[PDB]
Amino acid sequence: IAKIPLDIDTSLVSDGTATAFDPDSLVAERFKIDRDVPVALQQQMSVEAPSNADVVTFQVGTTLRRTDRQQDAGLLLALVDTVTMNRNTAEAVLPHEGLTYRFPFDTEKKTYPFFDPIAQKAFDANYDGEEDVNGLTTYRFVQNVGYDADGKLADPIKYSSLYEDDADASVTARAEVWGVPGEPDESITMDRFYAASRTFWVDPVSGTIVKSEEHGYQYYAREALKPEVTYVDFKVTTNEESVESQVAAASDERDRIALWTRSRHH
Repeated sequence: IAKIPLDIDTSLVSDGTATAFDPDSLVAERFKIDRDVPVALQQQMSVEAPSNADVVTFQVGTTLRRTDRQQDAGLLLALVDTVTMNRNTAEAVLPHEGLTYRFPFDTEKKTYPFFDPIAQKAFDANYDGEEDVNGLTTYRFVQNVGYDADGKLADPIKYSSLYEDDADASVTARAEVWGVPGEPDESITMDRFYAASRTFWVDPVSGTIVKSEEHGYQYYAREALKPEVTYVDFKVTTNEESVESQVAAASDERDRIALWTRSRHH
């Protein structure tokens, strides 16, 4: 019965650490990889047209940046995603499928298909137990993309040049520039791959994802299962202020759902 509201406008930040290619070393003598770098992953979500009684469209801008740099520097990743979803089920109507940014109302202790926009497919978000988050009893879900349930790199996504985003899907450079073994001035072509793992903490009543943990791994390799050079390898978790903001938003949605449900009954 409940519907996703049309006034969603959120800005959520997840802090963590990464190993990443320094964008400013692109034309240097060697590709520079910075290790154990502090990062912040920011997600801006707003409602856009088409949105009506049946559907809601969300435009989501995601950026990853170094936090030991001022605002004009340390820019690592920047992605935009747009999805139209059913307001009652949160399922998608690039073509998306399943859940994308929210879980359904009255979320159950079961598996849900959860879209990964880089993999361009839904992967299972498996129920993993209950957990308290700031006084709210949440359901935990775990999703693996390119990793099998045992956490082993198994089917990482190979980037297409059409959807390579900010970095080339295929890169040719000297072994010396890549920093890998090779013959003198050997030329090596590597392809970029992607694998990720995420945990979601969900309010079962509103379906709001109040907290998330995300591990994203992008790397260059000649063979998918033998990574050679990291492009970005990050692990982030929703920060305390953003968790508080989502817990407050979920609580306000629960209060409105409760008011409407009680009015429909006696």
